[PDB]
Amino acid sequence: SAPVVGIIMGSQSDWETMRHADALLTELEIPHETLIVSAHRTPDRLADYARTAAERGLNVIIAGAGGAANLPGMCAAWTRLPVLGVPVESRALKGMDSLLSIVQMPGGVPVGTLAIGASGAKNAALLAASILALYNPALAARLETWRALQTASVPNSPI
Amino acid sequence: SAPVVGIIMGSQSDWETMRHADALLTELEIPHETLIVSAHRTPDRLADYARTAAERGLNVIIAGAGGAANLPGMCAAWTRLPVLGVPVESRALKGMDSLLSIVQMPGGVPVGTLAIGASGAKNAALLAASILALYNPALAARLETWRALQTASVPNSPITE
Amino acid sequence: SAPVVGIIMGSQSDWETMRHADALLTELEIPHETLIVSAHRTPDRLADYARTAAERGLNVIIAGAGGAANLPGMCAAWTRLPVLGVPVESRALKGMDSLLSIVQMPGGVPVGTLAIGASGAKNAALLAASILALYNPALAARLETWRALQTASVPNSPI
Amino acid sequence: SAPVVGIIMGSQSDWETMRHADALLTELEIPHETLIVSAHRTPDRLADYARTAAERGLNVIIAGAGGAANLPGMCAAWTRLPVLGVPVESRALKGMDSLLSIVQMPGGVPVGTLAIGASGAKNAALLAASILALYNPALAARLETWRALQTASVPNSPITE
Amino acid sequence: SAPVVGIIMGSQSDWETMRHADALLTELEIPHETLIVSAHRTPDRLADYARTAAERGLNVIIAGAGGAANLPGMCAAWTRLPVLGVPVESRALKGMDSLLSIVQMPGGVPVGTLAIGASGAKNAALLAASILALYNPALAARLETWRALQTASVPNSPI
Amino acid sequence: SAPVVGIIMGSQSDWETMRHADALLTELEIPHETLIVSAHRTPDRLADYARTAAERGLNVIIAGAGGAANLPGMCAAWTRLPVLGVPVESRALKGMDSLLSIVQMPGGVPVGTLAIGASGAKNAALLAASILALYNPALAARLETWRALQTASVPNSPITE
Amino acid sequence: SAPVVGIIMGSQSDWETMRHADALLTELEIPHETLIVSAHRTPDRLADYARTAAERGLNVIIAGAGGAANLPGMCAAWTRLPVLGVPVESRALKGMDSLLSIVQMPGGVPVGTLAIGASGAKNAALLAASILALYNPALAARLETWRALQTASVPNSPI
Amino acid sequence: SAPVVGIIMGSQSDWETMRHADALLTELEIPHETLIVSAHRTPDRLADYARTAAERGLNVIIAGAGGAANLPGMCAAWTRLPVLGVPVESRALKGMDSLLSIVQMPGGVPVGTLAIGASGAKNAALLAASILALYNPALAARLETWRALQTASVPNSPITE
Repeated sequence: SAPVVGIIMGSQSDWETMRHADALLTELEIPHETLIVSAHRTPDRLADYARTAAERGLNVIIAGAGGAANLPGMCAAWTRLPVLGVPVESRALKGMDSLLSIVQMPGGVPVGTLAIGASGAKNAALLAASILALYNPALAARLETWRALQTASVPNSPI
Repeated sequence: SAPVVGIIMGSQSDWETMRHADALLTELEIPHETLIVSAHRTPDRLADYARTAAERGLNVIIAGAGGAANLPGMCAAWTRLPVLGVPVESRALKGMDSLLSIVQMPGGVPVGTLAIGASGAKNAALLAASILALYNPALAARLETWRALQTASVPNSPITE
Repeated sequence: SAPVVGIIMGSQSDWETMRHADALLTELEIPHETLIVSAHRTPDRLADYARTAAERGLNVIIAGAGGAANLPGMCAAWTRLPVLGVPVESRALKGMDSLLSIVQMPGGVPVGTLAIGASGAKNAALLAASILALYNPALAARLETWRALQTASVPNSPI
Repeated sequence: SAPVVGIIMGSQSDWETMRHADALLTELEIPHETLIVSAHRTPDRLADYARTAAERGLNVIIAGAGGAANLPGMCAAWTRLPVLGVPVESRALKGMDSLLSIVQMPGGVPVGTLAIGASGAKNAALLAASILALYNPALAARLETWRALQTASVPNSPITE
Repeated sequence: SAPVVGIIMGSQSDWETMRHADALLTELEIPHETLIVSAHRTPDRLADYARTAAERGLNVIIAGAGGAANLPGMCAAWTRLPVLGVPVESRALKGMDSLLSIVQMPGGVPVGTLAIGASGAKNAALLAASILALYNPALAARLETWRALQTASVPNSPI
Repeated sequence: SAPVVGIIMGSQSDWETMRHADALLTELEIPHETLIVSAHRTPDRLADYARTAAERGLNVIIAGAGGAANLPGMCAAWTRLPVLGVPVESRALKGMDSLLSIVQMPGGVPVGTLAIGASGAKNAALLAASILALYNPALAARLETWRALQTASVPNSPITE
Repeated sequence: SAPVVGIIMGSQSDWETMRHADALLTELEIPHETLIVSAHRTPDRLADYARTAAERGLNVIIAGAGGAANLPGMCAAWTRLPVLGVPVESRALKGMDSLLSIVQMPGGVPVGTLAIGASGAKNAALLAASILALYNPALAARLETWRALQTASVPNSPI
Repeated sequence: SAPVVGIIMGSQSDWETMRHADALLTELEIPHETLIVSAHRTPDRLADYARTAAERGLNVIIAGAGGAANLPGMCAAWTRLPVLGVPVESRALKGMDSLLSIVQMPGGVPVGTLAIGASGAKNAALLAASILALYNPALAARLETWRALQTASVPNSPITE
């Protein structure tokens, strides 16, 4: 029941994208928390969140933000837990700024980066699941079923 | 000492970059294997490697690739394990083609992508360690000590010559 | 009657683009098959499709996909037949990711790449036709007529 | 030994890149011609070369070009034969201008485009071979052997020094 | 009455952009012709047009095209007259492909390139006018008036 | 001689670029401090540095950073003082990743960004000086003289060899 | 009552973006002027504006423009005052041209650059405020309140 | 021998690129002047240079600039003469910043832009010549001969070593 994955985002405007990560974790029945934590507007909230994540039982953190998307990187700076980053599509640069601001982390503090947008949000959740599956047999089976259904469901020809 | 992490790359030319992932895993005492698997030249080798990764005991796969960097993505298509991708810098486009070809995976098949080049390789190994640390207390302690040391080793001022 | 060209695409979402390749081949009366084969979601389906293409009588394969568009490249990895790639326009990066993921193939395994989007889908079909025309006199004549009509139909002044 | 493939480039500076296409065609025993045709400096030469390519027996044209890489596209405008384009790396933009100027052909006039640089030149020749192999059993066998050898020659592990 | 400026474009789809060049030349009363000439679809039409431009009395050629926009460059290849290029905004790459395909002309054959889109079409016409003004006193005066009105008309504060 | 400007950078490797900011401030007789603060390796050091900047007497902060250049932005999140950011050129992407990661701050937390590299560092210092000049007549005069000299020092023609 | 900040923009079309800078300064009660000054269409107006800015009592200039956005740079060329630049989002290149045309100022003449678009306009105003706050205690307090409210107002979870 | 073309650049560092424009004008016997005018460091010098260009007899202005390449555009704002812009390659962004900062002029103030670097400088001079050739028969003949020679000088095949 206690969250094992924390989904954080820079603002309400990132929800349209991050809701896909939330839906996926719920689909696979992975207990999680979904919050808004801004590295730029609420820096101390982020420091505390990231600093205490492990103690609180979190195993993986999924962070999404757009523009100068420093959220994933700063979260990883305070936690030893794996941090996965989702580049949110920005209005002008279509997430290219978001992507580079997240993936180009200097050696020493990693952030596993996913694709720009909804696909990336969904994949961060799936990646977090594949991580949890390493030590949770039941979930591992559900993840296998999920991947198997994805594969079997692809049509043979277009409509 | 059975490998729990698998480092794969498309060619010998990728080693200059991927060696940083290898070095870090060894530093943290993480048993691993290092191989060359070409998505384009040895597709069936990749298929077999990826399909059996889990049954062979691997927990995380770190794949490096340049240009139409397909290795990480194709590996993830066959394994349920988490796959981390390292974009190898390319001659003309400086790794931008490698980066986009790896990170832009469609929803459903993830690849945790790291920075272009050496930094990315080192971080892929660090990310892999943080994943394994979740269920390995001894490793978790070693990683904690490693992160703590990194922070304490940062100088307070530059050597202004 | 047996297909000599195979048109494959990563998903239904690529159809809006790949239908242009289908229409062109039909226009020139080139027998072909149009299927959905995902390198990421249905890897074994792709391996089998590409591996057996030649045996089945296919002469050219046209593959379209977007984002990390590895479909054309992986298809070429398993077949000796010429593979033509169509970069599908992606939501965020407008097909720049699709283009680079397809054209930047390392030496040893080629993929003839066409333009991003519908133009590219149409041109892949035309290129496949120009290839088949080398050993099919009847088709060669129809292709000549097609190119001649294209040229003669261009207006002299804008409306 | 009449040429069945024509390799053309805009200038001598392109040879460093296009020589890889030449080498591969020769390796596979594919009769071909190699010439310099400037779309911008010798437009009429290009017009004549492209118009008569088919009647001269050519089956495939491989054109290399840099910067406002117009050669492949203009050649295709005049010939019904399949034209393959090789983006030659440029000084400032590293071939991105060459790539976009070649691959972005409007619907109706195709140019099968390969990777920027040497890899693209080699692949243009390989693609040309796969095209000719469709109606040349002997060549098809040589290409099959070449691909098979490439796959078998990939090492299983890197020389970790 | 005889045209001194020729406006050519790759296709009807470029008209929405090139009409701005036409309107400007008409505004300044510069006799001109507006045609569709495709370097890819009507290469011989282009060769003849460019080759005979000077003989026909043309002083400047304004060429617009999108994508692999080779039109301006190829026109300049056949004429000694100044050729001005207008990069038409493409669907996917927003004219970045059009711009690079036009401006990056190798030394030896120039093309004066203007901005992507309508602004570029308008400026090609203005540039062509500034060229003609060097030997046409009446036009030079009208161009001076045009530039003076542009400058004087800019509001002092936004509405 | 208490510092009124603080120059911070993520690592020693940034010094080659940031030294230009230091040199200019000294040239204009602007008391300042120069330190290394890593946003990613020493997050708490940055938090403390930024929070107390104003109470310590600092008026302007100049932060340099490369790659996922987070330093300028994170510093601004904690201080009410104006923060100027210098994008440090990166190996692969030539500072484009540094630039976008710094300039694209969301509304609400500003970072006055300068050009990539040495020019940006020099200009960050010049911008800082123009800010301080607003309430320091002596400095305003020195800056005026500096700008005037720059303009008067431009040659009228190139040394055409 | 006399303006201490001058907001200038290349044209009326930049107002949709620059109005955000105007609103912010008004919110913090910072006396300012909002004008249209084009570096390309009204160069002498710009020279005079920038040249006399300091004499007129202005402390900071916020300049916004799109495309070949040389406005901030040229304004800084004539004034010793700090100039902040706002890259306006352009139609084709989404402000990438605007951004590079402003931020890449050679050493010797600075322009503090903000993000592309509305965010950048808002931040230029906030940056200008943080500058004025250094010598205006009352404003400094209002700026502290503004930043504090921004931070406290961020929701804890998405709706 | 009064100048009819004016070549201006922002600094001595631009000369390496702009010298190609100078050389070509001289080759074609086109009287011209070559000066350094900084848009950012000597704004009033530029204002005066541009305003009086026409009255001084100049017919075409060729301006080179790098980075926030403002020179060509600002010059055009003050002169009714046609202005040609040469993007000078920049260190980090390889002239892309120079290119966009010059070519993207808003409707109403044109700048005929050439390629990034040396090729652009040479072509700016060639374009200037083609403009002057419209009302100078002698020059028109020299340009015709120059173009004809260029075409005739292109080799038919590469030196395949």
